[PDB]
Amino acid sequence: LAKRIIAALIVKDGRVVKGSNFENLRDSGDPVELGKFYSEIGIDELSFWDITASVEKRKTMLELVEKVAEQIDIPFTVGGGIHDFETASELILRGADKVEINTAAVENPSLITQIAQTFGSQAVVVYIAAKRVDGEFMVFTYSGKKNTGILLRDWVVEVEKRGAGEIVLGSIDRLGTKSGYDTEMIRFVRPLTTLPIIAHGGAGKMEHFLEAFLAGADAAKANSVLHFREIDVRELKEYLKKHGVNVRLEHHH
Repeated sequence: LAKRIIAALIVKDGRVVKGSNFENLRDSGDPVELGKFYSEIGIDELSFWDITASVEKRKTMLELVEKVAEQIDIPFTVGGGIHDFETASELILRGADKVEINTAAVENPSLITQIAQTFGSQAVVVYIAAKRVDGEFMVFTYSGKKNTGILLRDWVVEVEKRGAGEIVLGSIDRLGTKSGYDTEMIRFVRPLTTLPIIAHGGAGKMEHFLEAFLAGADAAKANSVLHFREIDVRELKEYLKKHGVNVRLEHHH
């Protein structure tokens, strides 16, 4: 239960969408070189979310995990339109440690069980995008476009029951705002599940990570605050360790 800092990269056609400000890199838009650099400066895990056009997407995501696996040694997750078991299977076999699923899991919760029955619960990360509606936390699918009418409280319990290994708790209310993590939502979800909770949405400064870990998150997912170097990963882990947060600062056949 060392808290984990996870760098999330949005990719498309093998490119980091909107790149990064790491001028030391030969290609600041290369997801492989950027992920490698993050792994060398103390990021605990990587997460790739692909938005490639559907006709090149399958081959594009497979090339990605193959190139990432050969270069990095820390765990990484791949996600973005993973709709069924066979797609998840080929991605894990080709190099990914874990797959991240949202819409397809909501529409068919047995998909969680199906992947976990071959690859283990530890390979199945369920992203839950939630938002306050009429005083209740609701589950949203299709990139935030559809209110499922399903309560966050009910979906969290079902997700663990179906055999998921971890939950990314994404607050639509906070996505892109730099205003902080939705600690009220994290605190709401924490007593409902024994699974690791990965906070996503709202990161803006180092103090937001402290607040998220106080609220009960086991990991924090960060995107542009890292790529645009508004927060430094090394400074962040120094800060969290300084204030009591257990973070890490240091082959089968």
